[PDB]
Amino acid sequence: NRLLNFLMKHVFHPKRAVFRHNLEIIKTLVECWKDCLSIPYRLIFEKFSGKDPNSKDNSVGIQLLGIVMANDLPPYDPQCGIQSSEYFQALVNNMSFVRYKEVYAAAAEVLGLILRYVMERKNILEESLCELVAKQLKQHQNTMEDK
Repeated sequence: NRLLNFLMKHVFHPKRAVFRHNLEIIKTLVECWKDCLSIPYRLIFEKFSGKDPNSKDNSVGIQLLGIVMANDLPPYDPQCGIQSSEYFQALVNNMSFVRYKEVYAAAAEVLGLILRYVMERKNILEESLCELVAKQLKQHQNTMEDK
């Protein structure tokens, strides 16, 4: 657990190849561990909860959530981190950060992954975030048809 939380803290490293290397190490770690779960939240929230959308600074958290979702494990927030209705609101609000193509399309895809898992795992919260992303999209059909 201490290794996983430290290594998931130290990720960024401004060059691209070392970033892809570190993401491969973290992905392979949670791929092979699976049993001492200790999947750490609230630092991912600290990663993608940024304002001022002239900054490619929320890529790390959405990519880490896509890492943890592409395997398995649910992103259950209101058990040890913070309340879910603000967490998902932070995610769907970063979906509107339409300046850099690395953040909003990625957030849209990982939102699709979230919805696809939470539909089949039948717990009744999928209608709220489905309505929230639909609210973002209905905001988006009038103003910018491309995006």
